[PDB]
Amino acid sequence: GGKHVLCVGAAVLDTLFRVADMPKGEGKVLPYEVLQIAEGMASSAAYAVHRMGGRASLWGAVGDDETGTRILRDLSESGIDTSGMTVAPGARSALSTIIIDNRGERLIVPFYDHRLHEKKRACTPEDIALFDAVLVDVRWPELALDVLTVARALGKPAILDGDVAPVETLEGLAPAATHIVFSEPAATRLTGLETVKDMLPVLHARYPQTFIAVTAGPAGCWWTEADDPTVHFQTTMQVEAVDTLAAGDIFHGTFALAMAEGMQSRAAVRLSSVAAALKCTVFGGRIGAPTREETEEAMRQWLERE
Amino acid sequence: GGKHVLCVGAAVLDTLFRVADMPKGEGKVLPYEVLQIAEGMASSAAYAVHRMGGRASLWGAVGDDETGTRILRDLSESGIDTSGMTVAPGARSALSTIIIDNRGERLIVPFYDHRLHEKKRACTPEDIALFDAVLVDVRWPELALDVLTVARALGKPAILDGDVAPVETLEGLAPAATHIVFSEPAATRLTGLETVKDMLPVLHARYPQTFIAVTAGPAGCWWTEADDPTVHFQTTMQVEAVDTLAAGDIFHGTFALAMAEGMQSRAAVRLSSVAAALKCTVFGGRIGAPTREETEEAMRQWLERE
Ligand SMILES: [Cl-]
Repeated sequence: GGKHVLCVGAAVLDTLFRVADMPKGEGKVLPYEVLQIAEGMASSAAYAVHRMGGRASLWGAVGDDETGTRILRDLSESGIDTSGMTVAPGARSALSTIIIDNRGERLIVPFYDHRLHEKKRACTPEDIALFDAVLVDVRWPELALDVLTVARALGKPAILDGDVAPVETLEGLAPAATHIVFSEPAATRLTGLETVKDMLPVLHARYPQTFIAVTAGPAGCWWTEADDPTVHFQTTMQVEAVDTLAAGDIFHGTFALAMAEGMQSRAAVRLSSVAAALKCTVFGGRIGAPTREETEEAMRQWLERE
Repeated sequence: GGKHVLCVGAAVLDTLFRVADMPKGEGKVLPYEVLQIAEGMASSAAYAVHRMGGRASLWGAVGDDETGTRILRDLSESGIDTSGMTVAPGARSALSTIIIDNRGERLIVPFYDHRLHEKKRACTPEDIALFDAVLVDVRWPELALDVLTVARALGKPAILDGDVAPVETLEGLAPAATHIVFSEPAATRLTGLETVKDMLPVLHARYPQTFIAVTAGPAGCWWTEADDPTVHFQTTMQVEAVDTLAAGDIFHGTFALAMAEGMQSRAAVRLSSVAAALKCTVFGGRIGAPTREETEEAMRQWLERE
């Protein structure tokens, strides 16, 4: 069972090369560990939904190529329903190299073909009525807009992962959502302010009927509820940040599932925070996404810390 | 038709990311062109044999994985007989990221699983008698040793691509070959001398019954014939070096084919040099390997330069 969450957006073949020292120019660096993993904001959020006890579907695009075949196979073997994914004929599938040093710092070299997302993908109310919530990233904005709109019309949580994108893109999607979780950099760009707590008053005023959260990694999460300007704050669990790649995605997927489950806001922010924290302690992007059980137990112990 | 050359060694899925500026630390660099190409020293040499009008077979290892499937498919679609390639069960196939800036300089992040080459691959005189020459790289030394030995026993050119490797490896393979083409760095390591022309006297004395060449890229090629210490030199064609990746491989494959064809040494060094030069003017590793016709015409014009 479990609630069913539709995730919409990125599906990318990452190759993660774990090195001691970050390269600083031409030459050669020998990796000591290499992982190829299909991930991306929506895909990792979908994986988190699955890991956290929900059912996950993903709408996203690959090309009709070998990288695409591999993305589809990995994602469905990882517990995600890929049956509604788009194969964009003549597009090349997204892939990235990420070089992760022994500080957990990253160098990313991403390949992205815009042709992936140039064709209209169908989004009917009958399609969406099958889901309990929807979560969309900034990667496929014209589909994301439609999914948010239809979901909200149907009375469903319509959640925007408001990560870095052109301001235009963020401003286009934000008005369609019932819930937005911005990353600190996205919120910074949108508000032009520096400190996260100062961004919530402005973001609430702009979208006063919307749930708005801004995540700040180890610094916690600030949010405002629909129709109320009170700013709430929730600290996160402190862990050793081995690999923060996909942390926000694990957060978003957990949060989207918590909404589909009807969870109170602070409970949902806590669960998402702990899940993200757990994932940060394991090298490999989304691969550290914890089970629901692991998150619940961690959270229990954390809530009793001294 | 065409002579048939066996190439033995590396088979690697390269992803080549073409960037303006070489990254210098963590962050992100956006590529403007991305090419995925199966190559590696032996594989590219094999491709050059094909492009230059010969028939090429490759013995090399991949894992039973998706990267392996892709390597095999690319190489056979590129005109190479892959029917004798080894699928090493439980090994992971080799892949690399190469970031190539607008100076044509490179940063390489190679993944290699030694398990690829831990099992014995058969090498019978009946297998080898089907080839007109053999060319081996330093990547699979125990197979390379056998292929060189059997080929030479059969009266065939037995050519060593003497590129960078442990000195032990180079010293183990060199005595089995009828012809060795060392890269400047390999010859430097083996002799401990600095200037290429000074390396030929020592390398001839060590292997006096062997054809020995040392390539120096745009600086040309020095060599000694079997049984004679006279050092010969051949300048190369000056080109704009857009991408020198695989240049030496194109050289070796052409040279191996020239030997299978019974070509005189200077003619063979010239043809290999021009072929390598041509390949350097095109971005993308081995993808610039010229046709036999393109090389012959270029060489004709170059030999009439003023
Ligand atoms: Cl692949």
